[PDB]
Amino acid sequence: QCVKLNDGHFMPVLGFGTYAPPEVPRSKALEVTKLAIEAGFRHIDSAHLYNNEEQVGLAIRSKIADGSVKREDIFYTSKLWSTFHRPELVRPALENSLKKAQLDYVDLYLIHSPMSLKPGEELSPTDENGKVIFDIVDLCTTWEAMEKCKDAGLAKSIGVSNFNRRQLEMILNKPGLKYKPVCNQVECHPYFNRSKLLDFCKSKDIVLVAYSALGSQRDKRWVDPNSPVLLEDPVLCALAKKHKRTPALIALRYQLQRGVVVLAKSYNEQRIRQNVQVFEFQLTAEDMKAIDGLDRNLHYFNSDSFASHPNYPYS
Ligand SMILES: NC(=O)c1ccc[n+]([C@@H]2O[C@H](COP(=O)([O-])OP(=O)(O)OC[C@H]3O[C@@H](n4cnc5c(N)ncnc54)[C@H](OP(=O)(O)O)[C@@H]3O)[C@@H](O)[C@H]2O)c1
Ligand SMILES: O=C(O)c1cccc(S(=O)(=O)N2CCc3ccccc3C2)c1
Repeated sequence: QCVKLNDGHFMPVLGFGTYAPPEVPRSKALEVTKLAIEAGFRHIDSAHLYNNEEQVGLAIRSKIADGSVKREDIFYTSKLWSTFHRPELVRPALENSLKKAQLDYVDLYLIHSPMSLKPGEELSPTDENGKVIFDIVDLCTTWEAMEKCKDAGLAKSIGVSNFNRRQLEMILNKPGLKYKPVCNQVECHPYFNRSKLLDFCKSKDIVLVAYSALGSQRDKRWVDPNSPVLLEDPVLCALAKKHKRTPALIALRYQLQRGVVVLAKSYNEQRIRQNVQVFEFQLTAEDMKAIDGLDRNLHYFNSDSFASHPNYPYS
């Protein structure tokens, strides 16, 4: 249950989302990541940003040590945080991610966001007032440093996240390009289905990986809590009842049937296990059309600061 990437590697089509907000104790990532592997997840999505690479890495190691899986059966992703875009910072950031997870390699390393931030030790540098401080970096040079990380074998594959079509074209048309990104990891669910970007990615043999495929964690730091709750949608709920499944499973199956690799975050043992049931049923062509019709140009992620970033991907 994987897709072949444009570099010859293979990515499992269902991935586990490991992000939890800062209020969650760190020991939780370790617990739930083991649970996810135990349920059947083989793709595990982490990032510098998430401040959990130690614990995710330890969960991976634990399931290798206990005999359940081999290193090569797990697809582990991490990501370069936006304070580390300047090229000289990229390999050391990857090496630090590796040290924390205690892995020799990541299966995938992504540029987390095109919205470069001021370098330093803070995740979210802010000035005098409360304002997040931006940087300016030619992301083509960040990409070249990513290429070097694949060539050294530290990342098997390299890709990007939160890129729009123009930003993907920039890399695709870089003079001297060595490796195309294998994927673009983006917000994608039935209220923001990205069909036009999906078609573009497919035209270039770039996989679209969906985040917030279940409608996001709706944390009020990023998401308006009066936005509509994806999983309460009436159409997804009628489909769930028809198939004897749940709205979440309908949302995840949708993505698989359109050629999207889909992530699913849950820190609940029963929901983690429910989500692997996505492989157990199929939606009809008419089911897919109905879900297609939910699209409403809604990105849950919203930030007045980021909206002013020159590399803001939403316009
Ligand atoms: N590249 C980026 O910028 C970026 C952005 C966002 C996300 N991501 C990645 O994508 C992963 C997932 O996206 P996300 O964090 O926004 O969460 P999500 O997958 O959209 O999940 C949203 C909420 O759905 C709930 N849930 C999960 N399975 C369910 C089910 N079977 N039935 C009812 N509810 C269910 C979870 O709550 P519970 O824990 O209570 O189950 C979760 O908090 C992240 O963890 C991260 O790895 C990347
Ligand atoms: O990787 C994630 O799980 C995640 C969680 C919280 C924030 C971010 S972020 O700061 O990288 N960023 C995602 C892209 C985006 C787009 C529009 C508005 C806000 C954000 C936040 C990413």
